[PDB]
Amino acid sequence: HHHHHGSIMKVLRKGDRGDEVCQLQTLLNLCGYDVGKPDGIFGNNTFNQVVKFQKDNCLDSDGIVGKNTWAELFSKYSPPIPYKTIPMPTANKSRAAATPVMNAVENATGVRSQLLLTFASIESAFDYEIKAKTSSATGWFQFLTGTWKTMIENYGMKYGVLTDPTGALRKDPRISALMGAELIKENMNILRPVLKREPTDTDLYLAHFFGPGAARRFLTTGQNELAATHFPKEAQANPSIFYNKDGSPKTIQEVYNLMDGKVAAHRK
Ligand code: NI
Repeated sequence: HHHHHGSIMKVLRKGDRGDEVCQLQTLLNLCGYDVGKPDGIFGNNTFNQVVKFQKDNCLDSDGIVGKNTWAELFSKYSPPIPYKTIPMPTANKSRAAATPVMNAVENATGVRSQLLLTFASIESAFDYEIKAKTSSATGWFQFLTGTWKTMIENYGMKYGVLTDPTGALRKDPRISALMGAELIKENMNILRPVLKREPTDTDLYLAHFFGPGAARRFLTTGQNELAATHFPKEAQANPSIFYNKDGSPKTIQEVYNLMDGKVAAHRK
């Protein structure tokens, strides 16, 4: 039930802090129990609302947030933007069918649909069911089971999805696009601080490809420098792009230009 999911949630107490306390406060506000802007720190405002919420619902009202209190929240909260408000595309593997969807997602998350379109194209050529033969990567944005799970717990409620144990919703274009835009948001947010420029699609693809941390260093690590040197895990993971046909390491600029070209093939 919702009890099993609340069962694996972290048991929270006044004094804790982190993504969990953040998910908690969101749910409390989304339940009608105002705690304020979620900050990730379980203080007094949060404690008093938890207690009341527990009393209003006949739960052990001691301020401790366990299985039962979590399940109740997952049960009462009202999703600000249910993913069903995003329309399904009329067809699969179609860029034109995906357009209206990405427009709705842009209105919902703020991320430009041209960008969402480019990514869904490079990742799955618009097949929202495609499942990589070399990994978990599934759907339009080819989400791995790990990253998907993380994305659900941290943004899911916002769209009416608390858990996807199977990771099966990665095949649904609506939720994948929403989650995809949230991922892009985190990344463009990490990159812009260190960049006298608005992150480009290529910049964001690098973050999508090598991780936000990896890309951050890369996007600012000497043009004519040997990439494989600074990015060993990345270089060993994609030798085809980090090394020339003869085995020698390419320069940073060469890796970038190579990537920017892969992206270019999927724009407009
Ligand atoms: Ni409990």
